[PDB]
Amino acid sequence: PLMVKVLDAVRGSPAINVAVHVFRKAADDTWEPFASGKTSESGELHGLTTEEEFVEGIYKVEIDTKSYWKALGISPFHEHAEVVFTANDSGPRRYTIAALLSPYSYSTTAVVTN
Amino acid sequence: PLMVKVLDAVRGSPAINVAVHVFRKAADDTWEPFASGKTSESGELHGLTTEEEFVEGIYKVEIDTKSYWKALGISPFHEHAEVVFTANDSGPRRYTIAALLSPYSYSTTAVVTN
Amino acid sequence: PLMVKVLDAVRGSPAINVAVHVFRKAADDTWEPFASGKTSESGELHGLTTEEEFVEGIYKVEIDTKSYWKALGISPFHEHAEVVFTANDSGPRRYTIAALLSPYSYSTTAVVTNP
Amino acid sequence: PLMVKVLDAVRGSPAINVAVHVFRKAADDTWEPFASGKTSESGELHGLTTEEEFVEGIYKVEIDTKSYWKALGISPFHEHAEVVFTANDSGPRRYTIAALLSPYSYSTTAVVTNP
Ligand SMILES: Nc1ccc(/C=C/c2cc(Br)c(N)c(Br)c2)cc1
Ligand SMILES: Nc1ccc(/C=C/c2cc(Br)c(N)c(Br)c2)cc1
Repeated sequence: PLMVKVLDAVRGSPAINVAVHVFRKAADDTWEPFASGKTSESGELHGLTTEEEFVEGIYKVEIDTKSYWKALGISPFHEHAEVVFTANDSGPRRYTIAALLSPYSYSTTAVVTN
Repeated sequence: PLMVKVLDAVRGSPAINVAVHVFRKAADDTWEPFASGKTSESGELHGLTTEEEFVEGIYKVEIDTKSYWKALGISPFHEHAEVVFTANDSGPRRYTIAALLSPYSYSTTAVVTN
Repeated sequence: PLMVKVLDAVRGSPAINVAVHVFRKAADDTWEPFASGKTSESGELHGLTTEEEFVEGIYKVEIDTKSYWKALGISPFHEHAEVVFTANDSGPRRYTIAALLSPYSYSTTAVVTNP
Repeated sequence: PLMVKVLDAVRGSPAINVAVHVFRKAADDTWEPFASGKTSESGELHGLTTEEEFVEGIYKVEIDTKSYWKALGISPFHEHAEVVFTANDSGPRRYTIAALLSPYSYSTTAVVTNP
């Protein structure tokens, strides 16, 4: 129900071995851990959740962009990239959060399909 | 060896049924037709060329963004989106040209892999 | 020393009246409110801070994109766009945080200059 | 009435000294040269045209991104970034064409205002 795809705009490649942490907003307004992983060789992270666990709510996808750039010997601007959104059942059922990274910039989009 | 992927930043979806025309630069500096198609339900166009035909050279991928927006009843800025690049054999072998469309803006990136 | 510029990729215009909240990470790892404002008719927000006040730290620039799209009567994907960065850690710099908004997407960039 | 602004997403800076060529589609469907220039230290190029000269038409703004990256001693993917649009077809407007550059990617947006 939830996939993350990360691309590198400097090298023209998937962004491999990027740490990604997903959080769900709790009733007290704290962010609690939900799912995490490292992007694959294809820059993707699948297997984060199941339909059962992925209930409506506010989620945060934190992509560790600073460590990614540092590992490539490149000095970056951001601490991380943050994508915060509401999962809504009246919308399509599969969510892809994509991000396109540069050292001083990033783009993100959502592809929400049925 | 060549794929095109198009996404819609307004609807959060693949951009479906978008016309895409590929041209190769000729020795006289004219653009000659090379391959074309319409994006699928997943916003992708595969099958454009084969490894045999996709030789080094300068290529232009023209995405008919104006017709796409007009069909959705939305007034857009650009006539089309143009992506012009050199295919180089000393680089990885598969090229994905991706574009992310808005009415007054677009993003494009290349994912070049082995 | 800190400016925010926001554009609307749907309308081809500045994004006007966008609320922006800036936080600074405190000693105790919480996010302290630092400054806030709204973009002008030119999509710009200046006057957030001074070079005295804008010390080294980890800053969070929260751009209230959902409130923007909903005030336009549109239902967008993101809650906000957050831009988090270390500032002034090699001395004072001037920062422009720019963002380009669509209902299901945004991009952000930084322009950092040394006065 | 026509301005071009270019930023560098690698350095977090204006993209300076970027060559830009503007064309206008002629009666015979060819691309006639219209104006050209280079971005300044602020990544901006003004003074391309006048409101008299900038008549209705289909215009092509070619940003020479490959020459930029190669002058920096970097090998980029694209030959250039081309921005093609109809202008002034409901009367005169002011156009800003902005671009944000990386070696394998770019984004472009337009800001259109009615003076
Ligand atoms: N499988 C597959 C391959 C490539 C993509 C490209 C996504 C994409 C994301 C962002 Br954000 C921008 N700005 C751009 Br241009 C493109 C998606 C799925
Ligand atoms: N004066 C001034 C300063 C900064 C800007 C930024 C424009 C801008 C263009 C793109 Br294309 C993207 N993707 C992003 Br983000 C931002 C414009 C005018």
